[PDB]
Amino acid sequence: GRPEWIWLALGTALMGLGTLYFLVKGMGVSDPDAKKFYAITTLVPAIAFTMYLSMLLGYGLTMVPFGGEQNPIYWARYADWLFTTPLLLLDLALLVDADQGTILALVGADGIMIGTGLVGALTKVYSYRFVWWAISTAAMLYILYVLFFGFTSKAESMRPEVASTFKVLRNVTVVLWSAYPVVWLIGSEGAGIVPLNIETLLFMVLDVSAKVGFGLILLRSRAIF
Repeated sequence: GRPEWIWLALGTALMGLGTLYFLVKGMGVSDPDAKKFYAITTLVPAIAFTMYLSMLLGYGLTMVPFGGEQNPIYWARYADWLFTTPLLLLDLALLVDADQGTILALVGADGIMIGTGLVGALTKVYSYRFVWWAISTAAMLYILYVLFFGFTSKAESMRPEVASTFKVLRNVTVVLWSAYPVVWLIGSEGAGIVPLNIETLLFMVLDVSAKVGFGLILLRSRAIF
């Protein structure tokens, strides 16, 4: 009935298989530091899995009146990201052994980003929706600057395999995360230039790469030990 459901179903399966794979790999791991990475990384697709399912079944979908129409908004996305994007940042902060002050600034900045993004996704006045997008984006740029400049300087002083892995995860995070505000701006949450089935596909490729793909690079490395 909804042409995007195939992508919602496919995303649900990949988040599901992702969790299963990490669950397997994580069994037997005794190193306390490594447990921390496996716990975080497995929980991310597990959370994503339940939100993709709530979108597949219609629970995570709501109509917001703006622009004189009734626009569909998959609000479960934001429930997902609210909990998953901090965890993905905590994965990086552990890799470079970041200060608590830095981690707090990141988590808080990430909360603002997803928080204001949700407010924008739900704002009924069209113009204001973009005020919130700008604020959310400004939060995002702060994170990308901490990751790109702050954490890269800290990883340079650590073991080569850590720095090598961080540099890869960093580049993936920068490119992937920077795409989300663009999709929002052209998809249903913004100007509707892109149909919802394509928007759903794009977010699904992004969510998989940033989660499952992110986790495969980190857990395949010897840096977590």
